[PDB]
Amino acid sequence: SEQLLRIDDHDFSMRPGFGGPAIPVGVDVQVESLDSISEVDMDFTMTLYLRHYWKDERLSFPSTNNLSMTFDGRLVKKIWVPDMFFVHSKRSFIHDTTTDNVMLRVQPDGKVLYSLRVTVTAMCNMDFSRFPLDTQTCSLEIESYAYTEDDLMLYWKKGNDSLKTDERISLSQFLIQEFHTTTKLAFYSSTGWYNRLYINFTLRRHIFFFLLQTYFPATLMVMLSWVSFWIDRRAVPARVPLGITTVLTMSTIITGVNASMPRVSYIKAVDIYLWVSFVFVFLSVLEYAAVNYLTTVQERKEQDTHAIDKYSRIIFPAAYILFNLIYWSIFS
Amino acid sequence: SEQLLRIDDHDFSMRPGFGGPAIPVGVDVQVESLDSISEVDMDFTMTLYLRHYWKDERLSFPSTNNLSMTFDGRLVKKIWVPDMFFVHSKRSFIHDTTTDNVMLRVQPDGKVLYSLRVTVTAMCNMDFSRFPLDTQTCSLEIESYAYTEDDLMLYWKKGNDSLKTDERISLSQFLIQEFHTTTKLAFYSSTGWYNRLYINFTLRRHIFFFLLQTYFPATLMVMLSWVSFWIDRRAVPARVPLGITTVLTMSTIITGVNASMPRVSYIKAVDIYLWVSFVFVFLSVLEYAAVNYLTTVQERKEQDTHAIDKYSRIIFPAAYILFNLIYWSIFS
Amino acid sequence: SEQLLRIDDHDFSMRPGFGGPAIPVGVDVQVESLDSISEVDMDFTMTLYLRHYWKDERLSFPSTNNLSMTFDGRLVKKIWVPDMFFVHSKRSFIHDTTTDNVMLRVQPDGKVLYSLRVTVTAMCNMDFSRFPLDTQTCSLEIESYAYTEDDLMLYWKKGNDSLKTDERISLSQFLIQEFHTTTKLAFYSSTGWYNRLYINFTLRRHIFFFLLQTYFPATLMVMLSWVSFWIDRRAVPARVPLGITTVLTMSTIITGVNASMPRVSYIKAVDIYLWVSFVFVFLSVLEYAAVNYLTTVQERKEQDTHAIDKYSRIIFPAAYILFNLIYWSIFS
Amino acid sequence: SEQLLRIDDHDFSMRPGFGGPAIPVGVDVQVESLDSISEVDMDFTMTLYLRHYWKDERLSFPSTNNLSMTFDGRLVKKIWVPDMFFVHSKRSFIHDTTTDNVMLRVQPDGKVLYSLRVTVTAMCNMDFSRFPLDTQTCSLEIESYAYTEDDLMLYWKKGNDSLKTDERISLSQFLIQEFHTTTKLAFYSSTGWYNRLYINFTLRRHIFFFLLQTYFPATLMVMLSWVSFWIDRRAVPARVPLGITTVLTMSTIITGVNASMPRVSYIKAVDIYLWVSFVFVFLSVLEYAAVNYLTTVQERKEQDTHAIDKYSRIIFPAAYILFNLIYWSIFS
Amino acid sequence: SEQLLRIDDHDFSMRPGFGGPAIPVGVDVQVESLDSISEVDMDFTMTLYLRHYWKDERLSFPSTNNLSMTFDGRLVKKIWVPDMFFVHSKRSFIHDTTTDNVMLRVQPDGKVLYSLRVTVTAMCNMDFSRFPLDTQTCSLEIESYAYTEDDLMLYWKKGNDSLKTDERISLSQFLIQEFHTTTKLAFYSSTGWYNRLYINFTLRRHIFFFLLQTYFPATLMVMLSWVSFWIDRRAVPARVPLGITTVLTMSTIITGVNASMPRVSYIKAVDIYLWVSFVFVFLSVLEYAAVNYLTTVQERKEQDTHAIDKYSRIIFPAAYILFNLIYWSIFS
Ligand SMILES: CCCCCCCC
Ligand SMILES: CCCCCCCC
Ligand SMILES: CCCCCCCC
Ligand SMILES: CCCCCCCC
Ligand SMILES: CCCCCCCC
Ligand SMILES: CCCCCCCC
Ligand SMILES: CCCCCCCC
Ligand SMILES: CCCCCCCC
Ligand SMILES: CCCCCCCC
Ligand SMILES: CCCCCCCC
Ligand SMILES: CCCCCCCC
Ligand SMILES: CCCCCCCC
Ligand SMILES: CCCCCCCC
Ligand SMILES: CCCCCCCC
Ligand SMILES: CCCCCCCC
Ligand SMILES: CCCCCCCC
Ligand SMILES: CCCCCCCC
Ligand SMILES: CCCCCCCC
Ligand SMILES: CCCCCCCC
Ligand SMILES: CCCCCCCC
Ligand SMILES: NC[C@@H](O)CC(=O)O
Ligand SMILES: NC[C@@H](O)CC(=O)O
Ligand SMILES: NC[C@@H](O)CC(=O)O
Ligand SMILES: NC[C@@H](O)CC(=O)O
Ligand SMILES: NC[C@@H](O)CC(=O)O
Ligand SMILES: CCCCCC
Ligand SMILES: CCCCCC
Ligand SMILES: CCCCCC
Ligand SMILES: CCCCCC
Ligand SMILES: CCCCCC
Ligand SMILES: CCCCCC
Ligand SMILES: [Cl-]
Repeated sequence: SEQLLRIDDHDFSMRPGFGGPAIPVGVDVQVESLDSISEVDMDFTMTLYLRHYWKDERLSFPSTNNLSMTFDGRLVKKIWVPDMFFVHSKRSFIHDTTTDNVMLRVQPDGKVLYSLRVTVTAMCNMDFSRFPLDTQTCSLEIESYAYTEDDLMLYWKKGNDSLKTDERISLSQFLIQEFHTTTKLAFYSSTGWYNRLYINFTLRRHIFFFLLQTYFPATLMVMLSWVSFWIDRRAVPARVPLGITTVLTMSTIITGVNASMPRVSYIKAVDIYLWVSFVFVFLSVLEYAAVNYLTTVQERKEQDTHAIDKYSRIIFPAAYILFNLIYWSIFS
Repeated sequence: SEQLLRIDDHDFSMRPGFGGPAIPVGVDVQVESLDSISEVDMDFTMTLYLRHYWKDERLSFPSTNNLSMTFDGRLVKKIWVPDMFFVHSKRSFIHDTTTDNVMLRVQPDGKVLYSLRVTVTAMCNMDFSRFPLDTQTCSLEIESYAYTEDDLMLYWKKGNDSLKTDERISLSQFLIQEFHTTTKLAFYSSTGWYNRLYINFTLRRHIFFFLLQTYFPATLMVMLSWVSFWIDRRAVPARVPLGITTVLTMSTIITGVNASMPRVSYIKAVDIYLWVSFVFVFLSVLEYAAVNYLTTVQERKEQDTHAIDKYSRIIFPAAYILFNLIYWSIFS
Repeated sequence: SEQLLRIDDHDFSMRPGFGGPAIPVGVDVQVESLDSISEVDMDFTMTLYLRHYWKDERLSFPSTNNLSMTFDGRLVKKIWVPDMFFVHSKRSFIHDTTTDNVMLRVQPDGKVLYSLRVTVTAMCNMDFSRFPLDTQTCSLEIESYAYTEDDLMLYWKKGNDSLKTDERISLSQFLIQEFHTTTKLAFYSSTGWYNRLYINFTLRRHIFFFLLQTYFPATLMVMLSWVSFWIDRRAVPARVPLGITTVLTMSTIITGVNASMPRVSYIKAVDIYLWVSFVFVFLSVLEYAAVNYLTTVQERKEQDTHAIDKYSRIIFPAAYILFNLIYWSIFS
Repeated sequence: SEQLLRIDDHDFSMRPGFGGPAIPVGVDVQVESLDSISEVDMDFTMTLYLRHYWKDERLSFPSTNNLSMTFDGRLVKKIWVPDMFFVHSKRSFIHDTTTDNVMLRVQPDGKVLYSLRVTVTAMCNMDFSRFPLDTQTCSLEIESYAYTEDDLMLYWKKGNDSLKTDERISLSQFLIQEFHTTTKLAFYSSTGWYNRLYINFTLRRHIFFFLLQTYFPATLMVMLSWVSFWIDRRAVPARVPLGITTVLTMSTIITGVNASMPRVSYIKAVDIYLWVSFVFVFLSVLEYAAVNYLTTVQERKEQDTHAIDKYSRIIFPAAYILFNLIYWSIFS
Repeated sequence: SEQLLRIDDHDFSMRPGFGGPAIPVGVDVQVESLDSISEVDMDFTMTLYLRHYWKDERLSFPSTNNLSMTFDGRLVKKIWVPDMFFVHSKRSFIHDTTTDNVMLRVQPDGKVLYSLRVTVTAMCNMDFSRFPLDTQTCSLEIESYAYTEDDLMLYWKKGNDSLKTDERISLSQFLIQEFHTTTKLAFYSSTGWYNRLYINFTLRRHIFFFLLQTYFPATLMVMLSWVSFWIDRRAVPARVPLGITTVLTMSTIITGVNASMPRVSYIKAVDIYLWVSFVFVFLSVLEYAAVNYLTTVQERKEQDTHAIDKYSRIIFPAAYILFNLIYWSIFS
């Protein structure tokens, strides 16, 4: 094998066909798993198989079998091999247990297949201002490092059919949909033009979990705060603790929701809901102070429900309804 | 030794017997420990010994002893060795202190034994919708990377007896049961067919700890909320703070249970319990407002227990009982 | 190629032109992304491309094409290459998947271009005493390790135009502004003088998020504490729980704000706001004790609003206003 | 030196004396520090020096000095060296700054000394059911990887005197006592018999810190709940809030103790204490409801302390005392 | 250069002058930064430059220039170099981007200078029983690994002037003071005597931040608890909730201070303050129960301030004052 190929009779720092046109190289990918997601750092981790095809007649051998052979890794450092890399990546590695996950098959003609197994972490810019009703889209990019479109030609081996995805892929916090591929040509100011391949996909959440954990308790709190309009205004020590305890409860809920968020420092769509229900509960406590002050001054002036109570009984819910209509018209 | 074997007289990029049938290779495993589990990331970590057997007559030597020899590691890179790898793995390594944990024994015939010590992290899809009453099953998969069933034949060396497990294995959060092995043949669309080996096992939790930490306090809270049906309706400042303080207490408990969960964003079987006891406590606070409003309007109209109290005293517990029956009929 | 260049006919431990003047070396940078920031550890992480230019006539070759060639990495360890390093850095590495991200281009003259892809973590001293109204500025420094200004001359290749920045750069907690470059000469007491290059930039926060999360609820709490001046002093069991519950609420808010801060142990500008509103709420609770004690002793002496109430109704808000004026005059 | 020893005249893949009996190899250890402990993962980290002694007459040299020489590391890969490894370990490494921490001394006879500096993480099964009154014992195990008791003989160089421990060893959460060594022979089903060395030690906690942080406040809470037996039963709005506020306080304490525990999911000895004091506080709140209901029905029937109060004043503390006696008889 | 020095004509496994006396080697250090501190693990991280000087006439070359040359790294593995290491260290490394941060300068005589750039984590035993009023001192130790005082002599190159410290060094949680150096001779029982160098320094905190965050709110709580001595004893429903709410508030504060401490399990000087103010608040709640019981029994016996109130008004503060005097006499 090491003899079948005239390894010492050629020069492999030289791309196959240095001189005239660019070498065609064709790519095939199969995704094994998506491993983790960070919302704070804005990135994701994926593990896949990567395959390459090309022809190099320096590697042809005399056999009659019309069938391929096999090598692994050691030969990659003797021969010439392409040099793809992952664009917009934070870290990556190739697996090496119990030996290097690298495969090499060569036919009599010198046609070649070359394959690896890798894990990549790759950046994805996200926007959380519609949280928890956001949708995100991410991508993985592949490019040649050293050779430009005048020396190497990059393309998907079988067009739209060059991506395969494993059956058992899932996340404990997301739903994954819409895998597909595309291409684009890209330019560097000090080095030139290159071809680039993409893999795209889309993410969404489970909205009912967030509904019950956040929107439901605050609504029950705002509804608890309307009870005070139906209690006798003469019962001061039963109308005064109620409001302030309700404020305490709502502040506890809001604090509890703040101590578990992914810690991204700009205003999002649930913060608005929570702070508006805080303001409603606060107004309910101003109302009864108005009523008490007026009843007391009347008592002093002289020496039945109050108008403000029987008006609040109507006004407060209608305005909560009006707020909910507008809010869900804006975030749908 | 390096001379006993004609190392320079052979070609080891070539599998033993390249040409005709596939080489038989036989595997034996002993598990040392399970090291950690992640419920958020859905994976586990294990450490084991791995052993291989095969015959290669390029390694035979003239001795009369009918007994094996020993080598370590350096020789593995001179001779031909198989290339197994762990399927659906996130990371792994071989230990190297104070030197490489690799052993090699060869007999006069050329029969070989080869062994390593490794640690692997490996994915396991879990479903937590019955939490804390869930059960999970995981597995470790082993496969050849480079050679197909037409070049290498993979099997357990001794059938069901090829797995051994250490005596002192345990986790601080789980109970481990039912180790066993099996096999399956698997197919890749661009490379072909391979043999694969499995090791399976099962996990369970301690249910009484979760019972006391979560289900018990909420039940005592719902039972505390029924006390208010037996207090005099004329005692407004002693019936009004009770309910709202009880709501405060229950919200504190629920928040405390949310700040320690493994953070998996979909609805599970304990969330339902907690939110239904929240709704019961909320209804208890609506009840006394009904009673107060009615007594007040009667006082105004004119100028003994109330029916609603003596009806609630019966209705509320029966419905809590009915909820518990249905809930534990569904989750058993 | 390895032959075109007389590799074995020269000595590369020797800088080009050892002897007379210093070699000119010129630098070009393109920033890909800012990856993370730590406020506790005072540092940041960046990923970029780095490019070098120089001439070495040991690498010239006879060709007529007036056009460059290509190599990658392996050649870097055969020839002489500069040795820049990142000053005030905690950690860094060069990417190596699927092979080393290193490029090398040589023209017939022996002019050279050399480029890498790296990730660096680099220290930045920050001062948080104006938090959340702080502004920070950071920088990345580049220097030669081994050769002084008498052997190597470091400069930007194109002056102000030698820095390029990617379009899609962002952080989930900051706004980035004002990239520019400069230079400075620097001195080591036991080794001598060197040239150094800088890249500078500036950071700011989103102030409205911090406003709503911190300053707003405490203000509503201080305003809730003024309600007690308008309730009848004869209603002791409705004036005594109010203050103490309000204290409870404010302490809960402050504790909630302390359990999420970046944990830097010196006094900052929001702590002052929070503790002054604590002191206001505390004084409101001392006030009514004064009023109760005086009314009781008058009752005992003998056997209408009180002056202190109708004075507090004016004094407390004016002093809160006066505090806000001074505070926002100091932090603007 | 490299010449003094006839390196190229011998074969070092071959253990000294391959053939007849087993080589004696003798071990000496000095512990520098214990570095960290994990209670969740059940393991510890230690750093030490390790020393070996043996004789190999392939390394003898003609000198008259009767005194040893020195080498470092590079020679270890030319000659034959033993292959010990740490049994039941999760990770380890050898230090390499500013070069490899390896020492080698050889005398004229061929006697050898060989020493390293390493850090190891090693598993320790712990049982926390007596927490905070638990005691744990851990150990570090040392074994040959490749050679059995028929090829290598492992023993402590000086018996009980072969372990030394540094003066300045401590942990910020434990007290360390009782270092000693021992040996045992161990068996592998597919490879055979080996010798193994042990180092053992013991751990304990500071019990008074846990006492004040956990047992003290709950006791004061249970004692606060007995005050309600001495207040007038006619004071409903002063007897009804007291109990429920006390329940709130105790639930806050318990939640605070749950949010800081090492997160091991089975019932331990402090959980029992806390939940029994919860049940006592709950019964105190049922008591006064009984008393109120009875007084009210008597008032209705007709139209002085109550017996239940003056009985509870005696019964509740005695039963708390009886619980404490039994509890501290069981956990001592 | 590689020729100027007769590399192949000498033996470098042999220290310069093997035989007679010990080689003098002299050390110079410059500290770049202190990077982080762990109070739980008791250690710190530092980054510095390290320099060595010695003479070796195997490296002399014929030149007339009386001036030094330069090499980098590759030569270190051809020639003989010392072998210093950091004593009591947990981890360390040498920086290697964009190449190895190693410098080598040789003069015609064979005098040598050798320098590196490293980061070290190093243990420091701390005692927190005076927290937050503690002071700590730490050190970094440097020693030869392989050679004893009979083969190598270690000393500071310029005495007290051999340490330089960067201008821009700081921590976000500490103040750093008092850098200085010293030396000591040290002994190993199985290997012998060595020289060791030290760098020492001192740390302190910001005490006013801890004062306002911890001591201030508890004091205001103890002062709030004295208000109850001035309210009318006839106002039961206004004297009974006050104490218990105050207890709730103080327990919340203490829990909040426990959920952010560096988690070191022994009693410290702030714990005492907090638990004594807890006991004061608890006694204030026992007091009014005494007063109520006595007034009630007098009412029953028959059918103005109470003595206990007008005595407590004096006794409680004086004892708080007396506690503060003693406490701050003990911790100063
Ligand atoms: C499935 C639970 C839905 C809760 C909706 C609450 C809207 C305020
Ligand atoms: C919001 C509570 C209103 C209760 C009205 C009851 C009328 C029967
Ligand atoms: C960007 C608008 C924020 C509005 C916040 C309102 C809070 C009551
Ligand atoms: C928000 C309710 C206002 C009610 C005003 C009533 C004036 C008589
Ligand atoms: C062993 C404790 C069991 C608690 C059961 C509580 C069910 C509500
Ligand atoms: C998927 C059904 C959720 C029901 C939640 C009910 C909460 C009261
Ligand atoms: C859930 C209790 C309802 C009671 C209704 C009583 C109507 C008289
Ligand atoms: C957009 C919200 C602003 C809130 C300002 C609060 C100032 C106390
Ligand atoms: C701070 C509340 C004052 C209420 C006054 C109402 C006068 C109509
Ligand atoms: C450095 C001045 C701090 C002032 C704190 C005041 C808290 C009421
Ligand atoms: C801070 C308010 C003081 C009011 C004093 C009134 C004296 C009659
Ligand atoms: C040193 C404090 C001891 C506290 C004991 C409390 C027992 C309930
Ligand atoms: C538990 C409090 C009892 C108080 C009794 C006081 C008798 C003088
Ligand atoms: C294993 C016995 C647990 C008992 C728990 C009792 C809680 C009140
Ligand atoms: C739920 C408390 C009921 C109390 C009834 C007592 C009858 C003696
Ligand atoms: C636990 C106290 C029970 C008291 C019963 C009294 C019956 C008259
Ligand atoms: C600068 C604030 C000092 C606070 C001192 C509090 C002492 C109890
Ligand atoms: C601790 C509050 C005492 C108030 C006394 C007021 C005397 C005018
Ligand atoms: C070591 C003495 C501890 C004293 C604790 C006192 C708590 C009230
Ligand atoms: C701690 C205050 C004690 C007061 C005792 C008064 C006895 C008449
Ligand atoms: N294809 C990536 C190259 O352009 C790298 C660089 O920017 O120099
Ligand atoms: N056995 C694994 C191989 O099929 C790898 C690949 O997918 O190319
Ligand atoms: N340019 C950095 C050199 O001065 C390194 C050192 O301080 O020795
Ligand atoms: N001494 C350890 C060996 O037995 C390794 C193995 O289990 O193969
Ligand atoms: N100078 C350190 C040496 O003594 C290492 C050892 O303890 O063997
Ligand atoms: C917040 C409600 C105020 C009503 C004044 C009449
Ligand atoms: C929630 C109970 C309402 C009862 C109305 C009669
Ligand atoms: C804190 C207010 C005190 C007023 C005394 C007249
Ligand atoms: C929980 C105490 C009940 C007493 C009934 C007489
Ligand atoms: C009044 C009796 C009290 C008994 C306490 C043990
Ligand atoms: C705790 C104070 C008790 C006073 C008894 C007279
Ligand atoms: Cl009342």
